[PDB]
Amino acid sequence: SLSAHEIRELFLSFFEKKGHTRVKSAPLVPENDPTLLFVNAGMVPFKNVFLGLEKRPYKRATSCQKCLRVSGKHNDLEQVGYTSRHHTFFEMLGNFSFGDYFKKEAIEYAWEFVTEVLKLPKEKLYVSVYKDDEEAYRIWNEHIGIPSERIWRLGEEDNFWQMGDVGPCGPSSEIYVDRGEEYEGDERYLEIWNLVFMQYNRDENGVLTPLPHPNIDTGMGLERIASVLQGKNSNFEIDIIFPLIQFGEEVSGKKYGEKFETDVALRVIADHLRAITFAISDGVIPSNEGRGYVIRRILRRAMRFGYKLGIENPFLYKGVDLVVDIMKEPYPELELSREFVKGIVKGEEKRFIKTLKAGMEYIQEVIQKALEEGRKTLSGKEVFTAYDTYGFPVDLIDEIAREKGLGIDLEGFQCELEEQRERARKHPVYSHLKELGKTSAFVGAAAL
Repeated sequence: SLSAHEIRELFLSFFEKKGHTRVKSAPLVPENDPTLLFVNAGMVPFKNVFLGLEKRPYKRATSCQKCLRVSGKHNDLEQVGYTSRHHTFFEMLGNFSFGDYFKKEAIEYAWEFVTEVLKLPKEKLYVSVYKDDEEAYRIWNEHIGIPSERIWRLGEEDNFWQMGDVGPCGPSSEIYVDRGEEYEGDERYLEIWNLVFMQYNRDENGVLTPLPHPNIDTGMGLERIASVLQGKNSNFEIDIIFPLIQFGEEVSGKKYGEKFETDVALRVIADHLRAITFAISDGVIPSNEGRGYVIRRILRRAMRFGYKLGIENPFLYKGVDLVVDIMKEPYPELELSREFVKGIVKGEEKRFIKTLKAGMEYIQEVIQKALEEGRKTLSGKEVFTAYDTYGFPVDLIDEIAREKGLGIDLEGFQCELEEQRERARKHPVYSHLKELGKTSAFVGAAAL
């Protein structure tokens, strides 16, 4: 029923066929973009080209991009593990137009690949349009032949894309597949492709102007679409990620499908193995600031859940070899960094397990001391201690405390943060005062 690897090739080849130029995936860390620590979408590297600043030999491009949404206005690390759709790392299959073909062509190639390449039924397919997108609806309903009953006219928060506050923007059309009456909602009508029509110029004023040369930018998550073709009810059960779940089962001696909590840890470990492998492979080294901290919190999270499963010895390092052997066909460079990634990961692990263990005992203790004493949160001191003494990331402490119904004293943490500061300066990272509380969720205690 089509393997992940197959779908990726079919997409790329299909578009080269449509004159698009296969563009190698940019690395996860933007070369000269101290702005974004991680490429989140296929378009990111083409940004300046859609802007018209940068030049490209071609007007049509297609690619499968290495993506990371553990960050910013596109940061799902928080949900990772709890749902069957969220990930840190993922692949975006996309086709782009640089002032060349637009709406119709965008819609035709999309409709042909879904119906004639992926082989999905034209009857279980739905498309959404910008409510006042007369052009889009018309082409969907008249040119393609989509029965009006299968087309939804939605608002701005649903089909109006924007690059930023001021910026090229425009309508978007999403193709959804109806997976059956045994499902419902955004799970039954699973969106698998979002086509973006950059038609307007949003002045600073918020005033929109047509673009002289409109552009096309599409995005289809690979795992999600593979899950549809392979008849799965989760992205973690697809050919390219299920073995990672199994990885967890074997090392834990626990099984997948028995209890939520366990499935949560298993999914966390699997999603984070891919994230850390592709991240370190692309140059990111664990540390306490920026990218290094993003990955460090990731590896930190996997370790903690792995221990939650009862795993007492380093293990994430063994998963690395699995990730590489699985994604080596589309990402051969991984075999060259396989042994380097494995070492960095084992170093972190061997370099972090014991502290996480003692930290977990400490944290649990105070939690239990809290709910026994009627407390409904962890003190600023209790947070700082596990943050500064056991090295726990601010978010990791919150998640742990969260499982018990307890939260953490946000203001008291901040107060404690200043104290240490005024303390350290009496008795690189660069924070603002009263923003120490915010920064800290992004750096290590040693950093502040």
